[PDB]
Amino acid sequence: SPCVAISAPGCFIKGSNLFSEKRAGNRVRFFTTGRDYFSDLASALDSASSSIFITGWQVNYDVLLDGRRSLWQCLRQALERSPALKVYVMPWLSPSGSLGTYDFETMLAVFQLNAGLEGGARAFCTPAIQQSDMQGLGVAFSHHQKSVVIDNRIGYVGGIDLAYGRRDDNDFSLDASGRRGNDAYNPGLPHLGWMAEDEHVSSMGLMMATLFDLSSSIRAIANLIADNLDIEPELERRLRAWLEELRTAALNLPEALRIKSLLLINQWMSETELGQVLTLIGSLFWTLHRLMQARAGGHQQPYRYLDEAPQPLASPDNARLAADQPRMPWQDVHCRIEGPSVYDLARNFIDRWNGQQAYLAKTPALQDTALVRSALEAVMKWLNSLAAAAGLENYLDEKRNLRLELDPPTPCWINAPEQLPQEPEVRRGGMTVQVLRSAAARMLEQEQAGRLGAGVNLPLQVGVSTEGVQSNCKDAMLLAISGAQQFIYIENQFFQSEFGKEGEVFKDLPLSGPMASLRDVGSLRRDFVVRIRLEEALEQRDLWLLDWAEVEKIAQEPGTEARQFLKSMLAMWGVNAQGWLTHKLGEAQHGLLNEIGEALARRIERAIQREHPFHVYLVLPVHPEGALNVPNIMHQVHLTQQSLVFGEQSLVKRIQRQMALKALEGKSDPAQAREIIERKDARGRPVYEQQDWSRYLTLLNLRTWAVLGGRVVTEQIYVHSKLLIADDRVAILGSANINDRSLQGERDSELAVMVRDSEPLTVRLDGKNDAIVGKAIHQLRVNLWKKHFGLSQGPGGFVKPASELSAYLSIPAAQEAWEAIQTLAKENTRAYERTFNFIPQNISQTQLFEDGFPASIWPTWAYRKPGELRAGGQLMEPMPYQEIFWRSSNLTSVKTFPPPNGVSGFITALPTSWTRGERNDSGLNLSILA
Repeated sequence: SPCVAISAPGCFIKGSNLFSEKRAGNRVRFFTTGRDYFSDLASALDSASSSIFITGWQVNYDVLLDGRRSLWQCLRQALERSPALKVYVMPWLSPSGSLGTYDFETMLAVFQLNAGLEGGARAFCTPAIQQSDMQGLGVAFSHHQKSVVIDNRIGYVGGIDLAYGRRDDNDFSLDASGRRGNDAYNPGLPHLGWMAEDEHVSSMGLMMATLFDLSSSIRAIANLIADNLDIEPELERRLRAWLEELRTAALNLPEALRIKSLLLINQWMSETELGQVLTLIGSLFWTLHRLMQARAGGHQQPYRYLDEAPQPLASPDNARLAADQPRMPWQDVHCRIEGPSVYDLARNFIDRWNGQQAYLAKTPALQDTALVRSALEAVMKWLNSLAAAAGLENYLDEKRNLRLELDPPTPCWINAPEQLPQEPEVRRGGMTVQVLRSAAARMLEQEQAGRLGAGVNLPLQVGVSTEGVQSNCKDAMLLAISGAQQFIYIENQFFQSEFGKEGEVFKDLPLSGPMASLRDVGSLRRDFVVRIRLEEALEQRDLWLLDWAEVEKIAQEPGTEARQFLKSMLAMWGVNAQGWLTHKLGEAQHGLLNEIGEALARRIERAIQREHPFHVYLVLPVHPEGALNVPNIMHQVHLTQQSLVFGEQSLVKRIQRQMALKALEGKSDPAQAREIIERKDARGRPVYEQQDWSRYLTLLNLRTWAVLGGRVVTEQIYVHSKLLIADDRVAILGSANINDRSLQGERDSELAVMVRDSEPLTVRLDGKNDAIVGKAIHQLRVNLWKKHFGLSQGPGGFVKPASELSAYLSIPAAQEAWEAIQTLAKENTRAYERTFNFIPQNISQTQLFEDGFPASIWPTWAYRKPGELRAGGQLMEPMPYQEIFWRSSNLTSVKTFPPPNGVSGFITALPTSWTRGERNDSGLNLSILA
């Protein structure tokens, strides 16, 4: 019975900003591997006969779905099979190609789906502009939903984008050598191998096959700005004199020349509309979009390297992981839904699509159209010059006499009855599903305008809202947390949640040693810094104010220190400058806003008060995907550790204070009790820190290791899931991270489902007392635990199965279960740390403080002076984000590592002391990181 019935109060969310109401009668299939979701999707695309809707934060056309065909090939085969079928692809329109989503390339690939299709175009791609309420900071926000709907009858939703690196299985293999192109995925490592140019498609190759029917960089960028220059009259004159100076420069440019080049180039890419399009590679973009869509659609056949000879997309520099370099394994959860709630998934896609169409199709003012037209001629001047240089001049000549292409961005509505879903009849039984959104007030307004423009008003349930911010994902998590009776299991990419005041940062250390090395001018060599007047140029936020005469003399100064200084100085400038920009774009919040951490602690506090058992499992990534020496990554780690342990009102401290206060219950009245528990102990720590919070909370990371190319290697298993289970009775699955960006509702858009199974299963969650739970929810958690314990892998692993834990799979609320899980995780971590000093961990192994010195954000870092921590420091041994970790240099040789001994399962302990004392503040606007 517990929450089984559809009238049961407190089981699904209600209130004033619902995207949907719960519906019974669904069939849900859960995917616990990306391989299984992609394989299931390929099969469903092979059945599609009417419509295919795809939206995602990242959509990569060349990703293999079924081991043989790309997403693109599966879409093309469906269009050829079903003459009435239409395809719509809505990837997030990222503001920079540097985010690695490749939406621009996928867009061109989608255009090619129409090449040679009998009849008109039936494949459409509209990349989706963020519709947040964050005003000037909107550029930092995204559409983060991951959803696919086929024939308005099969709906997919969860955390898995159709993207590089997402496909993976129960082996979490580190070998990347069989992955194709960018699907060999590890953003934290330098990529020291080569993608052969004749086996990979370049973006330019793809553009060239879009425009025509084919069936150092400083001097390079300079000669490009030259041809399109003949712009604010001041920048023109600097660019006038700049070009003349290059024409007489030496093969090796003077340093002052080489830096004012990158200042002038950076001004061009950011200020003029032409360079603004290349950084995306304005309504210039949409006019280009229409032109390219129309050209590709007239071609006789799709580009050969999409279909006849499918090759992966290359990376921008054709670098890839070398044979000895590990991929980063991908942990994620997704599902497939059939039944009434597919209607709500279809409604999300259709209303979003039509809202984007209404937005982009608005007519500009004549003076704006005149600027877009002018920039388009140049953009088409640039693209046509590359084509000439690529030996495609004959294709250029054949188009000389055609009509000037400038058709207006026109709305492509989804409004034919065949593409629209039918309002479902009420059902009973099966799975009850409620579709949840995070969506900004601005988003809902554009959706209303798309309903008006397309003439589409899909019937809504009563009490569904079409106005105001939707924060359904946060509200459903809060409901599940407060309603939980025995335990909660959470997998999430993030734990960033309101934690009170920042805590534990060492006095006399305004910035951590590592962060100061990236941000703080006082960490550079002072004699070079004072000579070029760097400090003062930073104070006035203008790099032109350096003493360029001293810049060139240091540039010639022989040895190591002088060549290095200018490099680090310029990198520091960029970090500082990004900090200044993000604070100018919009107001910064103070601290984190979402209350997930408080709500988990509040539920544990109730257990403490009642003297009842309760437990929360949190499974999180070791650290955000990417390299640990990137400031925004370092800052997210900082906020994670504050949210979990170091903040004054962190999850662990909220729990410990409540345990301490209960120990004093009756003995003392309040107010005084709150002061007695703060009294500092022998080592200077508040006495409530003696409370064993591990009775209530287990924190886990995932890790594996292998011998790759004759070398011992390790990598985090990236927990990308966004999954919450309570009591094996409800699952919340979707795209919403535990951070402000996902949960507040007015920032990134998100999509999720709350699922309950009406099919009962009798279990003993705590090992003793019978409980009726949801059969498929229970099975989902059991499958995830089998996977993380190493019980689902095939033969030939380096990590053994943790078969000692199979006894606990069905009793997650038993104290014996979490105690066994904690013990094995701690033992795995000890085995890893015996050989790897560079992984996140509690105690520094290189600094050589009763337990020792806490390990730094860069674990091989040591501070020069324990007394004056602001004296700086250095990496004592390489970090994996460095090339010398992987490849010998003239003075260093590649260090090796003994294999870990005794690791069973992939679970490891989250290091609750990692970075204690360090303020890893990137200087970026906290609202962008929150």
